[PDB]
Amino acid sequence: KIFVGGLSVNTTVEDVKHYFEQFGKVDDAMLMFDKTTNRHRGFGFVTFESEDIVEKVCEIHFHEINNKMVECKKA
Repeated sequence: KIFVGGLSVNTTVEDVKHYFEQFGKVDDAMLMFDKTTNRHRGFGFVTFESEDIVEKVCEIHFHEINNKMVECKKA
């Protein structure tokens, strides 16, 4: 599975899941938002047997999630 952080607020798994889904089967695409107002950050946990995508999408750092440069890494 891969990992992600920076998931702004209003952001929801449906966001990463649909995002990396086009990047890798992403059979699962979870997301962790900060507690109550802990929207300042948030790390999600996706997973697409397509490591190839996790290979690159995991490097870089400024990803585009719905509207955030969040960072992605092949967890």
